[PDB]
Amino acid sequence: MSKLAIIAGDGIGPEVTAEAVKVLDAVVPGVQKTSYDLGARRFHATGEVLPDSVVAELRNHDAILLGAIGDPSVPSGVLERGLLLRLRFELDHHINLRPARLYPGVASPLSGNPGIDFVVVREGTEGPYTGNGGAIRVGTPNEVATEVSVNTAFGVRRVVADAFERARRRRKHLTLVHKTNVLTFAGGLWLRTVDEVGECYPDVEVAYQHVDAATIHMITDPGRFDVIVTDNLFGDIITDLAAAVCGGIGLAASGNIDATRANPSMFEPVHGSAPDIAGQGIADPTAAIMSVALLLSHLGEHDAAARVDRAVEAHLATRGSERLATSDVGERIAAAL
Amino acid sequence: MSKLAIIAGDGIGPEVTAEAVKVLDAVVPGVQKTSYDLGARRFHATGEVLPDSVVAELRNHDAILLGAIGDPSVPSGVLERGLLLRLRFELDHHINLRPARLYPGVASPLSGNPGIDFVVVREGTEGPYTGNGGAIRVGTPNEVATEVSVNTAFGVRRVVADAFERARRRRKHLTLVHKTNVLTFAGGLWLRTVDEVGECYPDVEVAYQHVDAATIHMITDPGRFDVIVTDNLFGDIITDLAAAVCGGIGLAASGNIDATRANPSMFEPVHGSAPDIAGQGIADPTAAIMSVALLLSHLGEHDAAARVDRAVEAHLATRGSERLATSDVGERIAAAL
Repeated sequence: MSKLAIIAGDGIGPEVTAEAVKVLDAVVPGVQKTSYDLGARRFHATGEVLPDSVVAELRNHDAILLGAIGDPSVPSGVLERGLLLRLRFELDHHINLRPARLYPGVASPLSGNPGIDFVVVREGTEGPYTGNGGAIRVGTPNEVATEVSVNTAFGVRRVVADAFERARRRRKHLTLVHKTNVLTFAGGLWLRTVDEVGECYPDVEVAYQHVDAATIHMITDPGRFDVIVTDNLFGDIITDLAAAVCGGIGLAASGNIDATRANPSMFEPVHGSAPDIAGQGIADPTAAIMSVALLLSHLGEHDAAARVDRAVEAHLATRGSERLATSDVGERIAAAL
Repeated sequence: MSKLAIIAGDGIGPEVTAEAVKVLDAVVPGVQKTSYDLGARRFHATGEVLPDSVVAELRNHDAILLGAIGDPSVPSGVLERGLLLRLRFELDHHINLRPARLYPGVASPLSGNPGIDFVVVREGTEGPYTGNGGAIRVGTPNEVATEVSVNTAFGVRRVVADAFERARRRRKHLTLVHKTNVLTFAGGLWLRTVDEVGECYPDVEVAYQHVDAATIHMITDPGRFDVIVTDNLFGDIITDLAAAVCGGIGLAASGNIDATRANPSMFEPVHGSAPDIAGQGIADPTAAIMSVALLLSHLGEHDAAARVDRAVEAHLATRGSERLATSDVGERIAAAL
């Protein structure tokens, strides 16, 4: 590891992040941690969302651990577009890594406890999630609104390369998910890029599914997936579907990765700030701790990451339906390290 | 009176349509039926996909019943674009109606057989699945590919108006599903339109969900939906998810509706032509028959539609696990009318 920027953020972010940090401290001692109040606290204190110079400080660290951002006290989208999206674009988090594993101790909403262990690699910096478009004649029967998705060989190849790498390290199956029959230009780019990068991974079996079909298979046959690669919009949907079939976004972790390592990558539990339960010591820190494993793995701390993975699995396997405070979960996971 | 165009189409289409037509005639005797030979068959014999002359003939009908279209022997996208999409566009099928009900007797891939009874109303004739965009520098690291989604007040309000009418006739709950935080222009148009049309429906409770959150809810809490309204792209994903949790696409029907009634609306089973089981009398005609119920209800034949619904439900509740031939299901349903 070495230098960690911590953005515990809002709501339940601080309490879960505290546990995640405790776990990180217990598996890799001697980490320099810099804590940032970014999100609602900083926004109320200073009016600042993601000050240019904050991005600059964040670059000084090996990685970022984020809790959650969002509070009903801050005006709509201010933090989401100005903090979270911006960080992702500024730090070139082109890889959104979203593992979906159904652990012993976690109920799936699917019938009959299938083994599920896949990872979604979602393109994170292009497509229509970027804000490109416009409207005319707004608020009239004549309104026309356009949304433009920009896709690039540059963006796509990076994410595809990363997904193949991950497939190679896993069960050597990659599923491209897109909608090539109807998004013919973006889909054509995705397909060809998968094929082309595929030439370097003859050991990786490649499948293609339309996103609607993939959605079905996530529900009926989620064990068919090893690594899924997809674009920003479809990945947004299917990573949430993945989390749901694996017991929910409350047990999902996310990596926002600059594979070039030029910028620090960021890791966070998928869940939001849940302001309604903020600071009650109710929130489950499991996902935030799981995001620490992701962070460790990204940084090459494979044994440390393995330790956290094991400790998480241990906690999920015996928690049963016990009401456990946030610090109790952290204690349980820490004890299994 | 009632004039019906029948596009039995390819593969299993003929067989299931025969049963659908058997059920039609049993409930509404006076139906002028014209058969149309469109799909792989026509394409091979004549080279024609959807001549303008044929569309004109189809316009002379009160509704269109379609089996299934497409075959491995036809080049990719040629029937989907030149027949199916073209029919959708030319006949102004701006509403795609996709009921999702889990029937007694049908296994859901979800745990604990949850109550599921919703309808998705999906915008049909705009958005990105129209073909809009392009690419430059293809096949190089400089490739840039764009996809453009055009959304209009004209198109959106039609779909939204229809959704509200459906929610009023149902459980008076409408969920708009979009992604307004990042598709800001199309999103704002959908939000504002639902709000504005909603003014005429104070009886309808309106909820909004991002598509990612809605897909989580389709699997964890599908009972929360009554009517869903969404755009073409998102509807394409969620209708497939909906079919899956309701026991599969093999049991889903679809309405492609011009709600102004200027053109005939079209009704079909959601399933494809399944050429591998064609003419074998294996194909389950249930969905084709459910599509007839939608057709009839669209045409104002509410009693006849109710009779079909009851007969289909009776069939699904008592079929059990025994392998039924096509005409068997057909007769099982027809007898229960």
